[PDB]
Amino acid sequence: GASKLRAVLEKLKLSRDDISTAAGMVKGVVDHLLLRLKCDSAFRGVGLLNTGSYYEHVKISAPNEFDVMFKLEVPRIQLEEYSNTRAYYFVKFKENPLSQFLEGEILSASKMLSKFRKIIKEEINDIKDTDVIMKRKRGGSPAVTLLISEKISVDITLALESKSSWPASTQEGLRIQNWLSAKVRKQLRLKPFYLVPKHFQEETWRLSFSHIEKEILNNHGKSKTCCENKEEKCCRKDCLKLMKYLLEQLKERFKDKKHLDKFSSYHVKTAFFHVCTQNPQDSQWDRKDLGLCFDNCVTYFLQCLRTEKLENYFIPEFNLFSSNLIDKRSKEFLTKQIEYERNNEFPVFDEF
Ligand SMILES: Cn1cc(-c2cccc(CNC(=O)c3cc(Br)ccc3O)c2)cn1
Ligand SMILES: [Zn+2]
Repeated sequence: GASKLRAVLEKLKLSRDDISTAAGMVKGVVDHLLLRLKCDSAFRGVGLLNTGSYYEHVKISAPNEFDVMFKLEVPRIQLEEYSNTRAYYFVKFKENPLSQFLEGEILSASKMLSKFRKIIKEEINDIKDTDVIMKRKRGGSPAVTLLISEKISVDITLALESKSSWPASTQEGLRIQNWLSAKVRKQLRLKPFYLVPKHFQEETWRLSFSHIEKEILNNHGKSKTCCENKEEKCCRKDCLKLMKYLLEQLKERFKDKKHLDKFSSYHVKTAFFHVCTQNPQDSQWDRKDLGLCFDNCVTYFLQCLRTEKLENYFIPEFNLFSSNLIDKRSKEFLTKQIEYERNNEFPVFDEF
């Protein structure tokens, strides 16, 4: 019962891997921004999260949409959790580079994005290469969106980097011990964490774990040799892709109505990792069973909607589906749309 899903996955692979000029234009724009931000007072230590990560695609069906993160190290941060939210923080700290954005003791996000935008917006017109336009949008995080020629779109996010221990709200998160092992959990928690602005009180930051995500997905098996042959070839990644593509196509289909705007691939990745924890054996992700495995994910995700519970994978107490974050009517609307796709072997896939 995998025939149609395979074809979808094959189609999606061929537009990933198709020779494109997009990545090359993105790199020239980002490198110019970085060299101009580096010789500025507040952004001296700015750098790319990964080198060779100019081509990060949040939208797995939109290959001209890139999402790039610019990191910045903040030594000796003092975090203060906002209003018991477990996940949103004030940043405090004595003539650090970021002192020009203080508000008493508290790091201002909107001020830092103000100058970040203005610095970039200044270097954008200084670009003599190609057609680069930026655009003020109310999202605000993804902060600065650039458009390169017509099709290519780049979202640039600014993150603070901390090489200290992860904040306490994550202590019981990342419950990978029965799947990736307790020792990998240690190694991962020894990596730095990142803060991005919220998009409430205005100057809060939340944690970003996109780098931990990338790391799990590139080494995702209980078996160390998972996906290194076709001997133990598994379908975890393919299931994540179909979850992502399912929500994207639904968001696209119902973009006129307003009900799916609060959902993102972040809700889908989060539910997916919970199912990995629930099903830690590679045998439970055999590629022969692509159709069943996908169904597990779809089923679990729909359970989350109906109960209004989807705990953050890194922060156990933070409920992404709390009605204060996404109300009952929206979750009930997504629920019924997916139940319909599923009960009809997903017609949103045979259409592009
Ligand atoms: C798009 N969007 C995200 C948040 C958000 C809010 C509050 C706290 C967090 C913590 N991050 C994660 O759970 C996370 C999980 C995975 Br899988 C990969 C990366 C991640 O950053 C995120 C809000 N909108
Ligand atoms: Zn695998």
